[PDB]
Amino acid sequence: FSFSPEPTLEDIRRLHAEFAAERDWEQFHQPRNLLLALVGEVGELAELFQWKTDGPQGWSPRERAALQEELSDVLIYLVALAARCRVDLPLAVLSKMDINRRRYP
Amino acid sequence: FSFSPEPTLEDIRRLHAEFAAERDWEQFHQPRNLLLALVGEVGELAELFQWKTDGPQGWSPRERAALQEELSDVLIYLVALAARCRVDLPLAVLSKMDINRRRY
Amino acid sequence: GRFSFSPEPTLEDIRRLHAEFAAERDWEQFHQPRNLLLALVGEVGELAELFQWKTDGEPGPQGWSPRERAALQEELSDVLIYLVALAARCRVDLPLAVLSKMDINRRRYP
Amino acid sequence: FSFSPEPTLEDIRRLHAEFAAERDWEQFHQPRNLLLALVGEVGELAELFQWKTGPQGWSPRERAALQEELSDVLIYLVALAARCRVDLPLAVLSKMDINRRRYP
Ligand SMILES: CC(C)[C@]12O[C@H]1[C@@H]1O[C@]13[C@]1(O[C@H]1C[C@H]1C4=C(CC[C@@]13C)C(=O)OC4)[C@@H]2O
Ligand SMILES: CC(C)[C@]12O[C@H]1[C@@H]1O[C@]13[C@]1(O[C@H]1C[C@H]1C4=C(CC[C@@]13C)C(=O)OC4)[C@@H]2O
Ligand SMILES: CC(C)[C@]12O[C@H]1[C@@H]1O[C@]13[C@]1(O[C@H]1C[C@H]1C4=C(CC[C@@]13C)C(=O)OC4)[C@@H]2O
Ligand SMILES: CC(C)[C@]12O[C@H]1[C@@H]1O[C@]13[C@]1(O[C@H]1C[C@H]1C4=C(CC[C@@]13C)C(=O)OC4)[C@@H]2O
Ligand SMILES: [Mg+2]
Ligand SMILES: [Mg+2]
Ligand SMILES: [Mg+2]
Ligand SMILES: [Mg+2]
Repeated sequence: FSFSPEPTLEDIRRLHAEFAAERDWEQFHQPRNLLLALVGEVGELAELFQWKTDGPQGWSPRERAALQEELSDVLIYLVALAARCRVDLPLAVLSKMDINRRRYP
Repeated sequence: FSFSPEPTLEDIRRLHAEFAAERDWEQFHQPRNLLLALVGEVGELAELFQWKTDGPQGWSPRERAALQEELSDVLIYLVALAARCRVDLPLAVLSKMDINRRRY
Repeated sequence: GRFSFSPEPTLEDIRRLHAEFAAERDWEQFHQPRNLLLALVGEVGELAELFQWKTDGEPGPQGWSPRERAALQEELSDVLIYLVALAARCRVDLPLAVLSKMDINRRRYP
Repeated sequence: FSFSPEPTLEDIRRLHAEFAAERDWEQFHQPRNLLLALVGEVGELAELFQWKTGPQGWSPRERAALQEELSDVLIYLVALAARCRVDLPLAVLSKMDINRRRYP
């Protein structure tokens, strides 16, 4: 299994910044607003799993549709938040992976 | 302001699965474990912000170090979760954005 | 006078009420700890959705719209119900655990 | 299994309000501050469970952590309800009525 090669994280940051700036929403995207929107989307992701004990690759296409959306909503707000904080998220993830290799040899 | 072009979401998925297999951690990466690890990291992000009543850009280097690392972990667990579910996260994001444009 | 909670239901009352609600529907079989935990997370997220675009500033939640206030009451209530259920399902005596946490907090912040 | 009869929710609110007043902390207890701190405590609870594909069979130290994090979540939920002037025990009764109509 693997992801498609695109959109990348930068693609996602650009599409969302453009989406938001065309609608004059950037004035609502203070960090703590985006962090709570993230929390709320993580909450909608959790509602999909809450009555489903470990035993999603076998869910129906329809309930995998709801899962794709909620995973996407989390990612979009996470990218918005990181960008609002001037954090280069793909490089931060390489720095974190490097730390993890050294901590767990 | 922008992000660097690499690693990609698929880059991240790969690095972390190899990292996890090499340590026989796959066995702990059932969907709901990864969902709850994601929740734990979002909480660590909230603890950074909880008493910042009403600017990350001009935060101290230690706080910016904490922010970068927690945002990274959220993204890693999110990618790993989506892979464990066999969801193509980049295309799903693109579908969602269309939904978002149709809704607004 | 100054603001107060009502005296009932207590935490034990809520545990009983919720257990009866589940028993009436045959739902206890779905109330494994990790199920209730993720249910709590979903409700915490619905609470966050009420506040996400609302910057802090008096008057605050007390000056919200009637339906916004109703949604706040229902969301705070939902978090509490699943917390009680989770604690009960883990065999945690929540009222006494609170007393014990308040002593921990007094030592940490003398 | 049952809960002890005390402290009630009103007891918890008073104890925490006096604890906060004594330390001059009520100035930091804006609603979104308390909400984010609640989110943080929920994350710590998530962490006790994340790698656990039963709580009663957990070690005494893990059960101690579980008691403490459940209690933290409850104190911040209480603090937030009060800061919002929500009579939390009565709201619960209304909520149970709502649930009975949603699920006849
Ligand atoms: C005032 C109230 C009726 C209100 O809820 C708020 C917010 O102002 C928004 C809202 O319109 C909705 C759509 C929101 C949206 C944002 C940014 C902010 C929102 C614009 C985002 O990130 O995605 C969705 C509505 O007017
Ligand atoms: C199968 C799927 C569409 C499903 O979602 C699940 C769960 O099985 C439930 C569900 O009916 C809904 C409502 C749920 C409910 C419970 C416990 C379990 C639920 C019964 C609870 O705690 O409050 C609400 C539906 O069948
Ligand atoms: C058994 C207990 C002491 C235990 O907590 C568990 C889990 O087994 C882990 C743990 O070792 C820690 C590190 C964990 C790690 C994971 C995946 C699973 C963990 C391996 C991950 O992706 O992030 C880091 C520890 O032994
Ligand atoms: C400035 C920073 C290092 C700072 O973190 C903030 C907050 O001001 C607090 C803090 O001191 C810690 C303890 C905090 C506390 C509160 C209320 C607010 C806190 C007082 C609460 O509810 O429980 C714990 C520190 O100065
Ligand atoms: Mg959503
Ligand atoms: Mg972390
Ligand atoms: Mg609800
Ligand atoms: Mg804690």
